[PDB]
Amino acid sequence: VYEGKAKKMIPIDDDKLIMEFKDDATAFDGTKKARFKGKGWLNAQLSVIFFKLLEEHGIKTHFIGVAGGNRLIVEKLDMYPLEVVVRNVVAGSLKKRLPLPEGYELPEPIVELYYKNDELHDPMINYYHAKVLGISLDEIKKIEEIALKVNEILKDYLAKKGIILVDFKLEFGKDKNGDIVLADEISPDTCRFWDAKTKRSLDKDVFRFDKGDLIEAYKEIYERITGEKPEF
Amino acid sequence: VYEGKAKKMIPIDDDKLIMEFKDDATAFDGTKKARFKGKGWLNAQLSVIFFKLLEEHGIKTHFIGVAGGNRLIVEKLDMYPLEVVVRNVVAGSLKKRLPLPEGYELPEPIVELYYKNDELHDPMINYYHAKVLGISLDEIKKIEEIALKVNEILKDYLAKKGIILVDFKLEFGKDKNGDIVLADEISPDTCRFWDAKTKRSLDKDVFRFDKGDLIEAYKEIYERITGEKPEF
Ligand SMILES: Nc1ncnc2c1ncn2[C@@H]1O[C@H](COP(=O)(O)OP(=O)(O)OP(=O)(O)O)[C@@H](O)[C@H]1O
Ligand SMILES: Nc1ncnc2c1ncn2[C@@H]1O[C@H](COP(=O)(O)OP(=O)(O)OP(=O)(O)O)[C@@H](O)[C@H]1O
Ligand SMILES: Cc1cn([C@H]2C[C@H](O)[C@@H](COP(=O)(O)OP(=O)(O)O)O2)c(=O)[nH]c1=O
Ligand SMILES: Cc1cn([C@H]2C[C@H](O)[C@@H](COP(=O)(O)OP(=O)(O)O)O2)c(=O)[nH]c1=O
Repeated sequence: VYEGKAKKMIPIDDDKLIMEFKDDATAFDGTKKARFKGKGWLNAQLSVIFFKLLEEHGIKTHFIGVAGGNRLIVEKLDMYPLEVVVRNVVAGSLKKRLPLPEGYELPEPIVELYYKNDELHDPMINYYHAKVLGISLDEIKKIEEIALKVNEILKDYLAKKGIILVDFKLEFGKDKNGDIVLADEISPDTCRFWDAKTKRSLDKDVFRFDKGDLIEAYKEIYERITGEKPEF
Repeated sequence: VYEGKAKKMIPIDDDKLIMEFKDDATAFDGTKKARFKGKGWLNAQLSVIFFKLLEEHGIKTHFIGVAGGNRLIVEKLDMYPLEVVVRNVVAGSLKKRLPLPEGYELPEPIVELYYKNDELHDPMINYYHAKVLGISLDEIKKIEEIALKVNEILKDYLAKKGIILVDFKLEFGKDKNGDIVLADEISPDTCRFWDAKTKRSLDKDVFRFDKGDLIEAYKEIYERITGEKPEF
């Protein structure tokens, strides 16, 4: 059993674990905390929907099944210590790296690699740093190739629903065959979603910058995507 | 005429400029300042020596000639807005990016790209950011290829003189033929040099962290390399 900031990971046998989504939200290196009743359920459901879409499109993911409510059954992987960020529209930390305004449409997607390390506060890295960390160029290239394919699929699917995929974060691990498998979660916690018409945030930015009601925003995402009201 | 933090750039015609090295030193985003009589002369002389060595090895540089003392004649270029850092041994900012100690010998060199932008304080970037900045992948790859070749040459040459090239920064621009040309300076200001036996700094780190006498350290570098005492 491993209890993280937003999810719990419970071993089953040797091949699989339980990913349980909690109601907890954190931001700014965990210096901002709150709980949102039903956030876990929403993030679980939405992950399932995204993983199923991606699987239909030939993306290898850790998704195996659901275990009732906020719990997914997933394949255990040897995790890469990376957060892989894909960006279509300028927002968040990109504003400190490029002198471009919020909402600027990028000429092509940006991929950023962040080294998962709490003591160093998850610094950005490049391919050379990754190699020193034991991640080969070949591996990095496959990882970015998948992230960019995931981007296209989610972007297209979401645009047909009036949602702009601004940016998002993925994580990856290796399976026993040494294949690169998409892992962790895909939710309004780990993506920026803007309404196409109004350009307002329907994601964790609502909590990060106090823009209104997180649950309302997450429900709206769930409703726009499924065409149904969240039953919980 | 452009007066920078450590050097002055004076136009000649349309093809060339004067690079004048000043006695000024700055560090920590220019929050630490001092002047060292003779530093300009040392950095000029050492740049000349490095540019000549690199030219003999088939590296295209902006070096044209000397204009007496602290002044070099160099080719005017369309500058890339980059600082290109090559690292052999862990030091400086790399310690905040990888959990490795000062002096750790890297399994292979690291290349880091920093976007030259004072308002953003020169953030690290990757190939994708560079593209948005108008620098093609092809260009980035040629730039890194040159930096890594420069590394090998300087590393080998300096090791034969009992000096460890820990890391260093280069800058590049395009000439009228669209060729990538090595620019700016190569000095104890822009490199880490450690004595092979004692591992002590013979570079700007002496000023950054008050490790003794900058001029003495820079003289020692000049003496170890030329086999002669600095005449000024
Ligand atoms: N298929 C998988 N196999 C093994 N581990 C996984 C898998 N998917 C996700 N994980 C890891 O399980 C954890 C999920 O919990 P959570 O999101 O709360 O992480 P955290 O503890 O907050 O932060 P971190 O784990 O990044 O330090 C993360 O460490 C994630 O990388
Ligand atoms: N061959 C060249 N052609 C045109 N410009 C050059 C050439 N070589 C160096 N430069 C530029 O000239 C300037 C040298 O002066 P200096 O080192 O004092 O820069 P700075 O003003 O302190 O900092 P920066 O210029 O990076 O903001 C730098 O801007 C450098 O990029
Ligand atoms: C680096 C990182 C990004 N992300 C997601 C949130 C955003 O949708 C996108 C880019 O985030 P970014 O703008 O880099 O950081 P911040 O969340 O501090 O503004 O990736 C995470 O969920 N976790 C992370 O650790
Ligand atoms: C980024 C940068 C590096 N360098 C040189 C100094 C070091 O020899 C090497 C790596 O520096 P780095 O460790 O990144 O930064 P700091 O100088 O703040 O410790 O590159 C510069 O001269 N100017 C620069 O703007």
